Amino acid sequence: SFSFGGFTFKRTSGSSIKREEEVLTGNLQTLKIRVHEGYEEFTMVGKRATAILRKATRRLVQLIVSGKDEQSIAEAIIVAMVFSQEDCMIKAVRGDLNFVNNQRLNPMHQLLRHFQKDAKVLFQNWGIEHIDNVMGMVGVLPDMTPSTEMSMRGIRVSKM
Amino acid sequence: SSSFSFGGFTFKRTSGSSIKREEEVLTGNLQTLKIRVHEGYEEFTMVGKRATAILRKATRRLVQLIVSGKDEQSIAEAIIVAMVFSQEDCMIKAVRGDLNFVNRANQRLNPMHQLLRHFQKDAKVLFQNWGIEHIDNVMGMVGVLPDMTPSTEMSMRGIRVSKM
Amino acid sequence: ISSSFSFGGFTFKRTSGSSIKREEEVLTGNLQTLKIRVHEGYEEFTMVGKRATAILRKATRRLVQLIVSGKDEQSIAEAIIVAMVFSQEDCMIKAVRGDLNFVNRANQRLNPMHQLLRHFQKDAKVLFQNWGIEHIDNVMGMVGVLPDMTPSTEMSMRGIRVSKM
Amino acid sequence: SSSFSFGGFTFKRTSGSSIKREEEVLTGNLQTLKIRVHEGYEEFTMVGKRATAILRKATRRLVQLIVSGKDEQSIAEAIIVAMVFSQEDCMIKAVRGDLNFVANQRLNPMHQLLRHFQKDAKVLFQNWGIEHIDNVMGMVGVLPDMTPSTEMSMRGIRVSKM
Amino acid sequence: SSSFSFGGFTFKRTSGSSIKREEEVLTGNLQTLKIRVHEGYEEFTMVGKRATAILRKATRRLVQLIVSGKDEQSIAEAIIVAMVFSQEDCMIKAVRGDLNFVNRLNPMHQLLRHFQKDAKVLFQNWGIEHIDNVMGMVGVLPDMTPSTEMSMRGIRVSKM
Ligand SMILES: CN1CN([C@@H]2O[C@H](COP(=O)(O)OP(=O)(O)OP(=O)(O)O)[C@@H](O)[C@H]2O)c2nc(N)[nH]c(=O)c21
Ligand SMILES: CN1CN([C@@H]2O[C@H](COP(=O)(O)OP(=O)(O)OP(=O)(O)O)[C@@H](O)[C@H]2O)c2nc(N)[nH]c(=O)c21
Ligand SMILES: CN1CN([C@@H]2O[C@H](COP(=O)(O)OP(=O)(O)OP(=O)(O)O)[C@@H](O)[C@H]2O)c2nc(N)[nH]c(=O)c21
Ligand SMILES: CN1CN([C@@H]2O[C@H](COP(=O)(O)OP(=O)(O)OP(=O)(O)O)[C@@H](O)[C@H]2O)c2nc(N)[nH]c(=O)c21
Ligand SMILES: CN1CN([C@@H]2O[C@H](COP(=O)(O)OP(=O)(O)OP(=O)(O)O)[C@@H](O)[C@H]2O)c2nc(N)[nH]c(=O)c21
Repeated sequence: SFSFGGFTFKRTSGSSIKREEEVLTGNLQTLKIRVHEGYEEFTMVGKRATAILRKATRRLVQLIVSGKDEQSIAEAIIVAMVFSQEDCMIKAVRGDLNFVNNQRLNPMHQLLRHFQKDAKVLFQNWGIEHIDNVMGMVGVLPDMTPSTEMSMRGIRVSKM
Repeated sequence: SSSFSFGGFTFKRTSGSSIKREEEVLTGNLQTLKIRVHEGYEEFTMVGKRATAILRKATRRLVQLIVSGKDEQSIAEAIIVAMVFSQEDCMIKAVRGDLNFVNRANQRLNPMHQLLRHFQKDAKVLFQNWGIEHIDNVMGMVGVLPDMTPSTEMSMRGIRVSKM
Repeated sequence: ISSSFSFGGFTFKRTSGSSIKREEEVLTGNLQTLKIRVHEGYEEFTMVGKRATAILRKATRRLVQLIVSGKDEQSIAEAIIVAMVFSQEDCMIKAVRGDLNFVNRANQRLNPMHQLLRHFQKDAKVLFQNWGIEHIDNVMGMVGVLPDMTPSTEMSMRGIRVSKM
Repeated sequence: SSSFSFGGFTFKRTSGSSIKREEEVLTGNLQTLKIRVHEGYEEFTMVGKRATAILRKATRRLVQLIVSGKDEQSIAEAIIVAMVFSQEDCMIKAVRGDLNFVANQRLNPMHQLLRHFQKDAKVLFQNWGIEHIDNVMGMVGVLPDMTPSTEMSMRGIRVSKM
Repeated sequence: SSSFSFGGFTFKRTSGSSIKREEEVLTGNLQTLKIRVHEGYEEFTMVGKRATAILRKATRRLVQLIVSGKDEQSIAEAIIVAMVFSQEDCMIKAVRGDLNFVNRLNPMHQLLRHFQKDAKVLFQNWGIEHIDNVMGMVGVLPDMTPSTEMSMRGIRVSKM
């Protein structure tokens, strides 16, 4: 149990080792981040959203989100994309990362605030996939619009 | 026929049948409820002390409800009970806050009665978010708005009040 | 061309339309992958069995309409089951409970479509109860039919009618 | 009865009621707006200087609108106000670019939306939805370019000939 | 933008208007096409050598088409052009394989040439509807057989 981007995570399944790694942003900035290695399954519980995150080494496997509005769902998705530590998320940063709280934030909270400010490049470069339509699951598009046919890769919105 | 009691009404099934399946659903406050979802078309009469009704229902869907009652408050009580009984998502999503009702003997009410008592205390969110529809003029019957005002032009989706 | 064939104990004869095929992976109600050849296009068929006959309109993974004429309600139900399976609809595939592992007399797996057919012939309750119900118009010579096979002049399983002729 | 002013029109509620729920929604440019979403069926008359209307509305949905006006501009102004007022998701997704309207006082989200669409209704009108209409005497349909039609109309929108 | 040639047909707009927005669409094969999407209700007459038509269209939607033609192939040619021109998602999803046509054609002419070569996937997947009996007009099936009971969604053939 822990906390990240306004969400309480609880690992329900799996495990990982934490490995320090330098990554490179889409503006060619160098970040030192603690990379988690292994398949994991989390419960995410926020104030206006909840999600099930299944996850591997630098890869989002599946996110199933419920929320009280459009914004809250968009928050969970962003948090989960940052949390996954995926390189296409890291490559989607535009400009330099200079966020402050006058103290300088850590690389993960740096990427989190950047995408919370503008999610558009993140969403529009993540990738679309054809969906199956299993029970109670709808797709969400890069413009936050729902779909029964296409979705952002590994991202589902629960209608349950 | 098979009879049961729910929400102060006797239901007797007059058409159709159903199977049950356990599903996890999420309230408007994002609380998990384990309910037995009934699957299939069914028709019921509902008989209470001050109102009666005919209900058609399908899998988590109120198809149609006609209520006959002594007064508007009894009619509302019947609509509430039918809407909860339908197991509809927009009913479940109309829940505000957590559900923690208990009985005299200190036993946690089951999920369906949890929803029932919640909406028996206050049905504003449920009624206002249920859906409104255009209706045809049919003699002997009227539409009803969320504030329980009769209407010959509009009605809460699938809900009618008998003038007989 | 596939305009004439046997399926589920019924002779199908195409009377309108045409189709193309595309091999597709569908997911059952127990998360089992089935490789089926999906027929794309509007088609109309007569179905002729020993105890029932029907007219079927179908499109891409959709039963458009079915009218069944039969000797008894059990035979009528058999025809409805076959037409629903044949339609390749997602709600039929999602109505599968458990894994499908049917075998013939010689010990081979049946193909996916016969896998689905034998499942629903064993028990069609989930299929019928989850298919969808609709309000019908009064049309003389025809009635609706409920999942429990009771005739109805008011409601019917979606797109399904029973002939009184 | 209940009244307020919005977009230069006096709204008077003639049927129905609503409750409010504060929500956050995303524009067609992913800008977050915090709005109070009104829930429930309501009918209003709208009275302006150059047009009047009857509006039916439900939760984030324009059910139907009939407008009577002195000319095409006045009729359009009423349609724009009714679409923004409805709080429809397709209206919010029609927003192009960021909203920063500003006495120098930054407008609330609803007036943010109103001012944007009073400037440029093209995206709003062209994306709203079109429908085939029945012939009803005393009434016509209206196309996005404000041309009257007896065959098609912007979804739920009619112009009175009275 | 109210008078032009497309697919061998002169289009003349008779009602409505549109705006354009450049967008990225995905083919049934996952090939990205950059197209200028026209937004708004418009009505056109289409005049070719061997067929004429009236077309109502909206944002990426064929509302209705009526075709008058000398024979089955000329009627089919007009239907194909109208369906491509409509910019519908189910036209784009009916594409099989990659598009690489050269005279390198723009996206819309890429789509057109592809469906002029093989309309089978497009016609079979377009959608079928029940129809009303209207004298002077018939339905048409994907195989181009006339029908007085069913038709490809929104498509009619004039008997005048
Ligand atoms: C990506 N993360 C992050 N994380 C946990 O998230 C919590 C808060 O993240 P943080 O504040 O950005 O970093 P920090 O406190 O320095 O810890 P860390 O360096 O391990 O990420 C930490 O307790 C960390 O262990 C994770 N925990 C598990 N189990 N799997 C993961 O993939 C991840
Ligand atoms: C939603 N329900 C509920 N219900 C019946 O309503 C009564 C009260 O519901 P309950 O408090 O959930 O009791 P329980 O026995 O746990 O419910 P169930 O039968 O669904 O398992 C019971 O007699 C139950 O059988 C129903 N009966 C029919 N025929 N169709 C239905 O959709 C439903
Ligand atoms: C779903 N089907 C099945 N089918 C035909 O039904 C017959 C028996 O079905 P099958 O043995 O389960 O399928 P099979 O022979 O493996 O292959 P296929 O479905 O690709 O034709 C075959 O001749 C097949 O062509 C069909 N024929 C037409 N015309 N339209 C259809 O939708 C379908
Ligand atoms: C969408 N609206 C807006 N609205 C009312 O229209 C007026 C102008 O809206 P506004 O500028 O957003 O003011 P505000 O007080 O923030 O709106 P609200 O009361 O929704 O929080 C206010 O009196 C507001 O109460 C409404 N009144 C009713 N009855 N039904 C509605 O759907 C709506
Ligand atoms: C889909 N189209 C296409 N089109 C016009 O059709 C003609 C041929 O289109 P084209 O060969 O794809 O070239 P192009 O200029 O790239 O088309 P566009 O306008 O989409 O950018 C052009 O003059 C174009 O403006 C249209 N004109 C109107 N009025 N409405 C429409 O929906 C469409």
